[PDB]
Amino acid sequence: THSAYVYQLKAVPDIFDEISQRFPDRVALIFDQRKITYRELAEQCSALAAVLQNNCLIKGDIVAIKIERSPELYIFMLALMKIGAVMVPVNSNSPERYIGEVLSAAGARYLISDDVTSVPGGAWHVLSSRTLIQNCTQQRSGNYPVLSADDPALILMTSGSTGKPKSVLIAHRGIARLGLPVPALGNSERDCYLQIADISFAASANEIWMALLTGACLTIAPPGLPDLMALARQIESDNVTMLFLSGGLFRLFVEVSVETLHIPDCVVVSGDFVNPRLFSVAVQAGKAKIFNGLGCTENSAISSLYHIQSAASPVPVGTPLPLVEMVVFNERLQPCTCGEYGELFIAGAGVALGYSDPQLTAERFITIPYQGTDMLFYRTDDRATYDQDRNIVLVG
Ligand SMILES: Nc1ncnc2c1ncn2[C@@H]1O[C@H](CNS(=O)(=O)NC(=O)c2cccc(O)c2)[C@@H](O)[C@H]1O
Ligand SMILES: [Br-]
Ligand SMILES: [Cl-]
Ligand SMILES: [Cl-]
Ligand SMILES: [Cl-]
Repeated sequence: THSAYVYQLKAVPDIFDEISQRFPDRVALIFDQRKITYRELAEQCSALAAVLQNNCLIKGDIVAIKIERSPELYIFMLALMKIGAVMVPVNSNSPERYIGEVLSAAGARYLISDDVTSVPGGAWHVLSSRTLIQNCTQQRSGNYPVLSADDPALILMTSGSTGKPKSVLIAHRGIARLGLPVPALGNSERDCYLQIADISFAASANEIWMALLTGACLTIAPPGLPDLMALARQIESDNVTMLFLSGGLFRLFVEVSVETLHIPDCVVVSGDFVNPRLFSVAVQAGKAKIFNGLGCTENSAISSLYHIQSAASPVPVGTPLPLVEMVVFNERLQPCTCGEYGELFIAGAGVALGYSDPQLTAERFITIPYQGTDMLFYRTDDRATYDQDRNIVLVG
Protein backbone atom coordinates (compact mmCIF):
# COMPACT_ATOMS: atom_id res chain seq x y z
CA THR A 1 0.00 0.00 0.00
CA HIS A 2 1.27 3.46 -1.04
CA SER A 3 -1.64 5.76 -0.24
CA ALA A 4 -1.80 9.30 -1.59
CA TYR A 5 -4.02 10.34 1.36
CA VAL A 6 -1.27 12.11 3.26
CA TYR A 7 -3.03 11.84 6.63
CA GLN A 8 -3.22 8.02 6.38
CA LEU A 9 0.04 6.88 8.03
CA LYS A 10 1.29 3.33 8.46
CA ALA A 11 3.47 1.88 11.17
CA VAL A 12 7.22 2.37 10.71
CA PRO A 13 8.08 -1.12 9.33
CA ASP A 14 5.34 -0.84 6.72
CA ILE A 15 6.65 2.49 5.42
CA PHE A 16 10.18 1.10 5.34
CA ASP A 17 9.06 -2.00 3.44
CA GLU A 18 7.42 0.28 0.88
CA ILE A 19 10.56 2.45 0.62
CA SER A 20 12.97 -0.50 0.46
CA GLN A 21 10.89 -2.03 -2.35
CA ARG A 22 10.75 1.24 -4.33
CA PHE A 23 14.41 2.29 -3.89
CA PRO A 24 16.20 -1.05 -3.38
CA ASP A 25 19.40 0.05 -5.13
CA ARG A 26 19.70 3.41 -3.35
CA VAL A 27 22.23 3.67 -0.53
CA ALA A 28 20.53 3.64 2.87
CA LEU A 29 23.48 3.69 5.29
CA ILE A 30 27.09 4.89 5.19
CA PHE A 31 29.55 4.20 8.02
CA ASP A 32 33.16 5.15 7.25
CA GLN A 33 33.51 3.63 3.77
CA ARG A 34 31.01 0.79 4.31
CA LYS A 35 27.81 1.38 2.33
CA ILE A 36 24.52 -0.53 2.56
CA THR A 37 21.67 -0.39 0.04
CA TYR A 38 17.99 -0.44 0.99
CA ARG A 39 17.78 -3.97 -0.46
CA GLU A 40 20.55 -5.25 1.82
CA LEU A 41 19.23 -3.20 4.75
CA ALA A 42 15.77 -4.71 4.38
CA GLU A 43 17.30 -8.18 4.21
CA GLN A 44 19.27 -7.63 7.43
CA CYS A 45 16.30 -6.10 9.22
CA SER A 46 14.13 -9.14 8.31
CA ALA A 47 16.78 -11.65 9.38
CA LEU A 48 17.38 -9.88 12.70
CA ALA A 49 13.65 -9.57 13.34
CA ALA A 50 13.33 -13.33 12.89
CA VAL A 51 16.16 -13.84 15.40
CA LEU A 52 14.53 -11.48 17.90
CA GLN A 53 11.21 -13.33 17.62
CA ASN A 54 12.94 -16.65 18.16
CA ASN A 55 14.43 -15.15 21.35
CA CYS A 56 10.83 -14.67 22.63
CA LEU A 57 10.71 -10.90 22.00
CA ILE A 58 7.13 -9.89 21.16
CA LYS A 59 5.00 -6.82 20.50
CA GLY A 60 4.92 -4.52 23.51
CA ASP A 61 8.14 -5.79 25.11
CA ILE A 62 10.17 -2.88 26.50
CA VAL A 63 13.62 -3.27 24.96
CA ALA A 64 16.46 -0.88 25.73
CA ILE A 65 19.18 -0.26 23.12
CA LYS A 66 22.77 0.71 24.01
CA ILE A 67 24.67 0.36 20.73
CA GLU A 68 27.28 2.87 19.55
CA ARG A 69 26.79 4.47 16.15
CA SER A 70 27.26 1.74 13.54
CA PRO A 71 25.10 0.20 10.79
CA GLU A 72 24.06 -2.46 13.30
CA LEU A 73 22.42 0.20 15.49
CA TYR A 74 19.90 1.08 12.80
CA ILE A 75 19.35 -2.55 11.80
CA PHE A 76 18.30 -3.16 15.42
CA MET A 77 15.98 -0.15 15.43
CA LEU A 78 14.20 -1.35 12.28
CA ALA A 79 13.97 -4.94 13.51
CA LEU A 80 12.53 -3.94 16.89
CA MET A 81 9.98 -1.76 15.10
CA LYS A 82 9.05 -4.70 12.86
CA ILE A 83 8.27 -6.95 15.84
CA GLY A 84 6.37 -4.17 17.61
CA ALA A 85 8.76 -3.87 20.54
CA VAL A 86 9.02 -0.54 22.37
CA MET A 87 12.59 0.75 22.11
CA VAL A 88 14.33 2.58 24.94
CA PRO A 89 17.46 4.13 23.41
CA VAL A 90 20.19 4.85 25.94
CA ASN A 91 22.96 7.43 25.76
CA SER A 92 26.16 5.41 25.35
CA ASN A 93 28.00 8.46 26.79
CA SER A 94 26.10 8.30 30.05
CA PRO A 95 27.47 7.00 33.35
CA GLU A 96 26.28 3.57 34.39
CA ARG A 97 24.37 5.02 37.38
CA TYR A 98 22.14 7.15 35.14
CA ILE A 99 21.49 4.41 32.58
CA GLY A 100 20.14 2.14 35.32
CA GLU A 101 17.80 4.94 36.39
CA VAL A 102 16.63 5.24 32.77
CA LEU A 103 15.97 1.54 32.40
CA SER A 104 14.17 1.30 35.75
CA ALA A 105 12.00 4.33 34.90
CA ALA A 106 11.15 2.88 31.48
CA GLY A 107 10.32 -0.59 32.79
CA ALA A 108 12.81 -2.16 30.39
CA ARG A 109 12.68 -5.95 30.35
CA TYR A 110 15.73 -6.36 28.10
CA LEU A 111 18.89 -4.39 27.37
CA ILE A 112 20.52 -5.03 23.99
CA SER A 113 24.10 -3.82 24.11
CA ASP A 114 27.24 -3.90 22.03
CA ASP A 115 29.40 -4.10 25.18
CA VAL A 116 27.74 -6.31 27.81
CA THR A 117 30.56 -5.52 30.24
CA SER A 118 29.85 -1.76 30.54
CA VAL A 119 26.10 -2.02 31.34
CA PRO A 120 24.33 -1.59 34.72
CA GLY A 121 22.89 -4.63 36.43
CA GLY A 122 19.28 -4.92 37.48
CA ALA A 123 15.95 -6.56 36.74
CA TRP A 124 16.50 -6.31 32.98
CA HIS A 125 18.15 -9.12 31.04
CA VAL A 126 21.21 -8.14 29.02
CA LEU A 127 21.39 -9.37 25.41
CA SER A 128 24.51 -9.14 23.24
CA SER A 129 23.88 -7.24 20.00
CA ARG A 130 27.00 -8.88 18.56
CA THR A 131 25.78 -12.39 19.23
CA LEU A 132 22.25 -11.63 17.95
CA ILE A 133 23.73 -10.22 14.72
CA GLN A 134 25.93 -13.31 14.32
CA ASN A 135 22.90 -15.61 14.50
CA CYS A 136 21.10 -14.00 11.52
CA THR A 137 20.25 -16.78 8.97
CA GLN A 138 19.35 -16.49 5.28
CA GLN A 139 15.77 -17.34 6.20
CA ARG A 140 13.90 -14.23 7.47
CA SER A 141 10.42 -15.86 7.13
CA GLY A 142 8.34 -14.66 10.11
CA ASN A 143 4.73 -14.19 11.30
CA TYR A 144 4.92 -10.50 12.25
CA PRO A 145 2.26 -8.34 13.92
CA VAL A 146 -0.17 -6.11 12.03
CA LEU A 147 0.97 -2.79 13.51
CA SER A 148 -0.99 0.45 13.48
CA ALA A 149 0.23 4.02 13.49
CA ASP A 150 -0.96 4.41 17.11
CA ASP A 151 1.03 1.47 18.51
CA PRO A 152 3.88 2.51 20.81
CA ALA A 153 7.34 2.64 19.23
CA LEU A 154 9.72 4.50 21.58
CA ILE A 155 10.24 5.62 25.15
CA LEU A 156 12.27 8.82 25.47
CA MET A 157 13.23 10.72 28.62
CA THR A 158 12.84 14.47 28.98
CA SER A 159 12.66 17.24 31.57
CA GLY A 160 10.18 20.07 32.14
CA SER A 161 11.20 23.77 32.25
CA THR A 162 11.75 23.42 36.01
CA GLY A 163 13.69 20.16 35.82
CA LYS A 164 11.02 17.53 36.53
CA PRO A 165 11.90 14.26 34.74
CA LYS A 166 9.35 12.66 32.44
CA SER A 167 9.09 9.40 30.49
CA VAL A 168 7.42 9.97 27.10
CA LEU A 169 5.74 7.17 25.14
CA ILE A 170 6.02 7.83 21.39
CA ALA A 171 3.71 6.24 18.80
CA HIS A 172 4.72 4.92 15.39
CA ARG A 173 2.83 7.79 13.73
CA GLY A 174 5.04 10.35 15.48
CA ILE A 175 8.13 9.27 13.56
CA ALA A 176 6.31 7.75 10.55
CA ARG A 177 5.12 11.26 9.64
CA LEU A 178 8.75 12.02 8.77
CA GLY A 179 8.27 10.02 5.57
CA LEU A 180 6.22 12.94 4.22
CA PRO A 181 8.47 15.34 2.27
CA VAL A 182 8.72 18.68 4.06
CA PRO A 183 7.89 21.46 1.54
CA ALA A 184 10.13 23.99 3.34
CA LEU A 185 13.16 21.70 2.94
CA GLY A 186 12.36 20.29 -0.49
CA ASN A 187 13.70 16.90 0.58
CA SER A 188 13.45 13.64 -1.40
CA GLU A 189 15.15 10.27 -1.83
CA ARG A 190 18.08 12.14 -3.40
CA ASP A 191 19.13 13.70 -0.08
CA CYS A 192 21.68 12.61 2.47
CA TYR A 193 21.44 13.11 6.22
CA LEU A 194 24.12 13.04 8.92
CA GLN A 195 23.42 10.96 12.07
CA ILE A 196 25.07 12.83 14.93
CA ALA A 197 22.32 13.44 17.50
CA ASP A 198 22.37 10.84 20.26
CA ILE A 199 19.69 8.15 19.94
CA SER A 200 18.40 8.98 23.44
CA PHE A 201 17.22 12.40 22.15
CA ALA A 202 14.11 12.96 20.04
CA ALA A 203 16.18 15.12 17.69
CA SER A 204 17.88 11.92 16.47
CA ALA A 205 14.58 11.00 14.80
CA ASN A 206 15.01 13.99 12.48
CA GLU A 207 18.09 12.35 11.01
CA ILE A 208 17.30 8.63 11.22
CA TRP A 209 13.70 8.56 10.07
CA MET A 210 13.62 11.42 7.55
CA ALA A 211 16.41 9.54 5.78
CA LEU A 212 15.25 5.92 5.96
CA LEU A 213 11.53 6.53 5.47
CA THR A 214 12.10 8.64 2.32
CA GLY A 215 14.70 6.62 0.42
CA ALA A 216 17.48 9.07 1.29
CA CYS A 217 20.97 8.22 2.52
CA LEU A 218 21.96 8.30 6.21
CA THR A 219 25.68 8.79 6.78
CA ILE A 220 26.60 7.88 10.33
CA ALA A 221 28.99 9.95 12.42
CA PRO A 222 31.69 8.08 14.35
CA PRO A 223 30.66 7.15 17.89
CA GLY A 224 31.66 9.35 20.80
CA LEU A 225 31.91 13.12 21.11
CA PRO A 226 31.78 15.34 18.00
CA ASP A 227 35.02 15.62 16.02
CA LEU A 228 34.37 18.73 13.87
CA MET A 229 37.33 18.01 11.54
CA ALA A 230 35.95 14.53 10.74
CA LEU A 231 32.38 15.84 10.51
CA ALA A 232 33.42 18.51 8.01
CA ARG A 233 35.23 15.93 5.88
CA GLN A 234 32.24 13.59 6.20
CA ILE A 235 29.74 16.29 5.20
CA GLU A 236 31.79 16.95 2.08
CA SER A 237 32.85 13.41 1.16
CA ASP A 238 29.37 11.90 1.56
CA ASN A 239 27.57 14.99 0.17
CA VAL A 240 25.31 15.70 3.13
CA THR A 241 22.46 17.86 1.86
CA MET A 242 20.19 18.05 4.95
CA LEU A 243 22.13 19.00 8.09
CA PHE A 244 20.38 18.99 11.49
CA LEU A 245 22.33 20.70 14.27
CA SER A 246 21.90 21.40 17.94
CA GLY A 247 22.59 24.94 19.10
CA GLY A 248 26.01 23.94 20.41
CA LEU A 249 27.23 22.36 17.18
CA PHE A 250 25.78 25.21 15.11
CA ARG A 251 27.41 27.88 17.25
CA LEU A 252 30.76 26.11 17.27
CA PHE A 253 30.67 25.69 13.49
CA VAL A 254 29.77 29.36 13.03
CA GLU A 255 32.77 30.23 15.21
CA VAL A 256 35.44 27.95 13.70
CA SER A 257 34.33 27.01 10.16
CA VAL A 258 31.19 28.72 8.96
CA GLU A 259 31.84 27.67 5.33
CA THR A 260 31.11 24.03 6.26
CA LEU A 261 27.49 24.99 6.91
CA HIS A 262 27.08 25.93 3.24
CA ILE A 263 28.11 22.57 1.77
CA PRO A 264 24.60 21.14 2.47
CA ASP A 265 21.43 22.54 0.91
CA CYS A 266 19.56 23.07 4.18
CA VAL A 267 20.75 23.50 7.76
CA VAL A 268 18.25 23.17 10.61
CA VAL A 269 19.13 24.46 14.09
CA SER A 270 16.82 23.21 16.82
CA GLY A 271 16.59 22.68 20.56
CA ASP A 272 16.88 26.11 22.17
CA PHE A 273 17.08 29.83 21.53
CA VAL A 274 19.98 30.83 19.31
CA ASN A 275 21.66 34.21 19.40
CA PRO A 276 20.22 35.97 16.32
CA ARG A 277 23.70 37.28 15.49
CA LEU A 278 24.85 33.69 14.89
CA PHE A 279 22.09 33.26 12.31
CA SER A 280 23.15 36.50 10.66
CA VAL A 281 26.79 35.35 10.33
CA ALA A 282 25.70 31.99 8.91
CA VAL A 283 23.12 33.45 6.49
CA GLN A 284 25.65 35.89 5.07
CA ALA A 285 28.39 33.28 4.52
CA GLY A 286 26.78 31.24 1.73
CA LYS A 287 23.60 30.21 -0.13
CA ALA A 288 22.58 27.25 2.08
CA LYS A 289 19.06 27.63 3.59
CA ILE A 290 19.44 28.15 7.36
CA PHE A 291 16.37 27.37 9.51
CA ASN A 292 15.41 27.90 13.12
CA GLY A 293 13.60 24.68 14.03
CA LEU A 294 11.33 23.83 16.94
CA GLY A 295 10.97 20.33 18.30
CA CYS A 296 9.80 18.73 21.53
CA THR A 297 10.11 15.17 22.81
CA GLU A 298 6.33 15.14 23.35
CA ASN A 299 5.83 15.75 19.60
CA SER A 300 8.20 12.99 18.56
CA ALA A 301 10.58 14.94 16.34
CA ILE A 302 11.16 18.27 14.58
CA SER A 303 7.85 20.12 14.47
CA SER A 304 8.22 23.65 12.93
CA LEU A 305 10.68 25.37 10.56
CA TYR A 306 11.49 29.05 9.99
CA HIS A 307 13.67 29.97 7.02
CA ILE A 308 15.99 32.87 7.92
CA GLN A 309 16.41 35.30 5.04
CA SER A 310 17.02 38.85 6.26
CA ALA A 311 18.26 41.14 9.05
CA ALA A 312 14.96 42.54 10.39
CA SER A 313 13.48 39.73 19.28
CA PRO A 314 14.09 35.97 19.08
CA VAL A 315 13.87 34.40 15.63
CA PRO A 316 10.44 32.86 14.89
CA VAL A 317 10.06 29.08 14.96
CA GLY A 318 7.89 29.35 11.86
CA THR A 319 5.28 27.02 10.41
CA PRO A 320 4.52 23.38 11.27
CA LEU A 321 5.70 20.30 9.40
CA PRO A 322 3.21 18.07 7.53
CA LEU A 323 0.40 16.76 9.79
CA VAL A 324 1.43 19.07 12.66
CA GLU A 325 -0.83 21.86 13.95
CA MET A 326 0.61 24.62 16.19
CA VAL A 327 -1.65 27.08 18.03
CA VAL A 328 -0.86 29.76 20.59
CA PHE A 329 -3.63 29.63 23.22
CA ASN A 330 -4.19 32.33 25.82
CA GLU A 331 -5.26 31.69 29.43
CA ARG A 332 -8.84 30.95 28.35
CA LEU A 333 -7.87 28.32 25.74
CA GLN A 334 -8.63 30.85 22.98
CA PRO A 335 -6.42 31.23 19.88
CA CYS A 336 -4.31 34.31 20.31
CA THR A 337 -4.28 37.37 18.11
CA CYS A 338 -1.16 38.73 16.43
CA GLY A 339 0.92 40.20 19.25
CA GLU A 340 -1.11 38.61 22.06
CA TYR A 341 0.91 36.35 24.32
CA GLY A 342 -0.02 32.82 25.25
CA GLU A 343 1.31 29.27 25.38
CA LEU A 344 2.24 27.10 22.41
CA PHE A 345 0.09 23.98 22.00
CA ILE A 346 0.91 21.27 19.45
CA ALA A 347 -1.48 18.81 17.83
CA GLY A 348 -1.47 16.27 15.02
CA ALA A 349 0.51 13.19 14.04
CA GLY A 350 3.51 13.85 16.28
CA VAL A 351 1.72 14.05 19.63
CA ALA A 352 3.03 11.40 22.00
CA LEU A 353 0.81 8.76 23.56
CA GLY A 354 1.47 10.29 26.99
CA TYR A 355 3.78 10.10 29.99
CA SER A 356 4.31 7.15 32.29
CA ASP A 357 2.72 9.40 34.94
CA PRO A 358 -1.05 9.48 34.28
CA GLN A 359 -1.63 12.63 36.33
CA LEU A 360 0.98 14.57 34.35
CA THR A 361 -0.44 13.20 31.09
CA ALA A 362 -3.90 14.60 31.84
CA GLU A 363 -2.36 17.99 32.71
CA ARG A 364 -0.29 18.34 29.54
CA PHE A 365 -2.32 16.42 26.92
CA ILE A 366 -5.72 18.14 26.76
CA THR A 367 -8.49 18.02 24.17
CA ILE A 368 -9.64 21.38 22.81
CA PRO A 369 -12.22 22.10 20.10
CA TYR A 370 -10.31 23.90 17.37
CA GLN A 371 -11.49 24.66 13.83
CA GLY A 372 -14.31 22.12 14.00
CA THR A 373 -12.24 19.26 15.43
CA ASP A 374 -11.95 18.07 19.02
CA MET A 375 -8.17 18.08 18.88
CA LEU A 376 -5.68 16.50 21.28
CA PHE A 377 -3.01 19.09 22.12
CA TYR A 378 0.28 18.87 23.96
CA ARG A 379 0.88 21.90 26.23
CA THR A 380 4.50 22.92 25.59
CA ASP A 381 4.87 25.36 28.51
CA ASP A 382 6.60 27.66 25.98
CA ARG A 383 5.41 31.27 26.03
CA ALA A 384 4.67 32.49 22.52
CA THR A 385 2.74 34.73 20.16
CA TYR A 386 2.31 35.33 16.43
CA ASP A 387 4.08 37.85 14.22
CA GLN A 388 2.54 39.82 11.31
CA ASP A 389 2.98 36.86 8.86
CA ARG A 390 1.41 34.40 11.34
CA ASN A 391 4.81 32.85 12.08
CA ILE A 392 5.01 31.51 15.62
CA VAL A 393 7.66 33.10 17.87
CA LEU A 394 8.66 31.63 21.25
CA VAL A 395 9.49 34.49 23.64
CA GLY A 396 10.82 32.55 26.60
N1 LIG B 1 14.13 26.48 17.94
C1 LIG B 1 13.86 26.60 19.31
N2 LIG B 1 13.83 27.89 19.79
C2 LIG B 1 13.57 28.05 21.12
N3 LIG B 1 13.34 27.13 22.08
C3 LIG B 1 13.38 25.84 21.57
C4 LIG B 1 13.63 25.52 20.20
N4 LIG B 1 13.59 24.11 20.07
C5 LIG B 1 13.33 23.62 21.29
N5 LIG B 1 13.18 24.66 22.28
C6 LIG B 1 12.88 24.42 23.70
O1 LIG B 1 13.06 23.06 24.04
C7 LIG B 1 11.86 22.44 24.51
C8 LIG B 1 11.90 20.91 24.20
N6 LIG B 1 13.20 20.19 24.24
S1 LIG B 1 13.42 18.53 24.15
O2 LIG B 1 14.75 18.22 24.52
O3 LIG B 1 12.35 17.96 24.88
N7 LIG B 1 13.32 18.11 22.48
C9 LIG B 1 14.00 18.83 21.37
O4 LIG B 1 14.65 19.77 21.64
C10 LIG B 1 13.83 18.34 19.90
C11 LIG B 1 12.90 17.30 19.64
C12 LIG B 1 12.72 16.82 18.33
C13 LIG B 1 13.41 17.35 17.25
C14 LIG B 1 14.32 18.38 17.51
O5 LIG B 1 15.02 18.92 16.46
C15 LIG B 1 14.52 18.86 18.81
C16 LIG B 1 10.78 23.33 23.81
O6 LIG B 1 9.59 23.25 24.52
C17 LIG B 1 11.38 24.75 23.94
O7 LIG B 1 11.29 25.26 25.24
BR1 LIG C 1 23.67 30.74 21.10
CL1 LIG D 1 16.48 1.96 -6.88
CL1 LIG E 1 28.54 5.32 37.44
CL1 LIG F 1 6.63 10.27 33.48
